[PDB]
Amino acid sequence: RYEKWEKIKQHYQHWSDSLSEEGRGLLKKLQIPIEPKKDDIIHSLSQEEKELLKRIQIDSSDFLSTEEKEFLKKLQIDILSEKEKEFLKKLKLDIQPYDINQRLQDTGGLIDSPSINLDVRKQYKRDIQNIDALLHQSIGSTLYNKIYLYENMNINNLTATLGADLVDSTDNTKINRGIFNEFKKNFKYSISSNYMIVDINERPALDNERLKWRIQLSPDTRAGYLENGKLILQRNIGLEIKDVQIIKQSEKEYIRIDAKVVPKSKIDTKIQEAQLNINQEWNKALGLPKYTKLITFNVHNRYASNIVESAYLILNEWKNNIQSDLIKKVTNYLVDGNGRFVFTDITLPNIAEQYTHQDEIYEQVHSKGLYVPESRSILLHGPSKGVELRNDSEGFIHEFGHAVDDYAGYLLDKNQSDLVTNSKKFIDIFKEEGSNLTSYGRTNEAEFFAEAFRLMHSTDHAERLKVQKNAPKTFQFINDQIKFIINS
Ligand SMILES: [Zn+2]
Repeated sequence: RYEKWEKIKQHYQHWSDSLSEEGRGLLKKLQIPIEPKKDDIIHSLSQEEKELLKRIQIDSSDFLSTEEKEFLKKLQIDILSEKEKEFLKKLKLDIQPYDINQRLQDTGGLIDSPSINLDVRKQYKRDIQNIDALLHQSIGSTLYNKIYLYENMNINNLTATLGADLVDSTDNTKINRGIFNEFKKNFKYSISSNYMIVDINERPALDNERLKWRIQLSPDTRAGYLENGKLILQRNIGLEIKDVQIIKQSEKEYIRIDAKVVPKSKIDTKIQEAQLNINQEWNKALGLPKYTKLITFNVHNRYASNIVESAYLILNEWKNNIQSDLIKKVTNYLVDGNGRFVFTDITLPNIAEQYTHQDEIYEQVHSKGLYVPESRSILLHGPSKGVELRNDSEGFIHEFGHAVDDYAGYLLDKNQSDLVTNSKKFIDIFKEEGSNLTSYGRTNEAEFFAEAFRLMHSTDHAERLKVQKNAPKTFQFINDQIKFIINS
């Protein structure tokens, strides 16, 4: 336990001793993000703004992250709501901690992405570059194969959908074995785009970490010793999943993920190869040009290979549950406008198909999926879970729902290009039936249309018919639009 710790510490002793006080300080900033002083913020608001705060329906919002909704309610006592909505969007940017590792993960390493304030984006960049320069020493071709490094990870870091049910509610010290097989089904490779911080000695799991990574470095892998038995690894490395098993540790159940370090490029190629292949296959199915670029894989993080394989099922479910003609027509419209199906594990404000059309950061959105009319693209973010969605496949259909809206209004006026949900016919339909479907459907016309579209294509046919009953005017309006599109 302490031998191999001592052997690593020595190997890195010259390196450690050589650390500037400024560099030693940087590695601390990295491990411990600089949270916002709760006081430092409230002393920025105006007297008018203070009012709107202490009395807004906070703990139950649309965009309010759990870490955000808590940190925020932590301030309402230092003293929905639609004009508090545009207020919140702005306030959400001024309270994010300064968390380098998070910045790398959100952006997939594309730190230049215009998704935060320029001067803060530059700070991150200065720090990330400094750390790269700090981490110059390989593990060396002697230690790499005689030691194991360990990481404990929360399952929700990799897929929030499948992590909600990875533990039996039956028995919470055992793992549901079905969800295991499809977690491990297509888990072949991984990508760290930030700095992995790993233990020299396997550490006992804490509250919600049921994944116990056991990792084997390569001779070239660059790393640095951190006090108390840890290593910090250079970012941008690839991991080949070598064995995913269920092990037992002190009469609870865990997942052993065995991984080897390999060049990020080896995986990037694999992803590139896959992205080619899936366009090949779906260009044929849609009768689009052999070489058309419709599907994009934007993949940079730890459940890499699954994002890829997931996209195949999502696209299969799309073809199974939606008339062939509706699909072919609408996709041809998206490609007519250089559109994209984008499957990704970086957050959505860091997807170019979104950020180049929304300059203001306070109006950039992250969530399970998105449609961007200005770039005619569907963005689907693998790792998270949308509220009220069974699987990632359903969320897609919701977004295609948005593109169906798009084509329908283009076809009303090729000149006055607009959304059908902005035609007064559907606007009126919404004020009646707008509250009869999903709770989220009540948000606005467009979303109501999308959710209705979604439900109207469930594999659960009870749900399909519940739309005809509770919102028959919405139902007919949609199927109309469909019939409309199929006729060129
Ligand atoms: Zn939507």
